[PDB]
Amino acid sequence: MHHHHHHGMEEVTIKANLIFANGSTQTAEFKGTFEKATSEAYAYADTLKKDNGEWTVDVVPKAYTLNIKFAG
Ligand SMILES: [Zn+2]
Ligand SMILES: [Zn+2]
Ligand SMILES: [Zn+2]
Repeated sequence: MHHHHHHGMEEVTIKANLIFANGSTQTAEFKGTFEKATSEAYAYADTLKKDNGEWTVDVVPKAYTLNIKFAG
C-alpha cells in the first residue's frame, strides 16, 4: 500500500494535480511536513467538491535523499 514513514524534521514539497471531470486541470504547490502539506492539499480539494464532485488521490513520490553512512 501507500505508506508514509514519518521522519523528524521532514520538509517536503507537494505538487498537486487537480483533474476535473471535463478534462480541465489545475496545479498547486504545498510545503511542510508530509502530514501538513497533504492536509492542506486535501482541504483545498474539499473546497472544490461542491461544484466538482467527490475526489480520489494517488500519492506518487518523485525525489528522495538517501543518507548512506559508512562505519569505517
Ligand atoms: Zn513505516
Ligand atoms: Zn511525516
Ligand atoms: Zn499509487
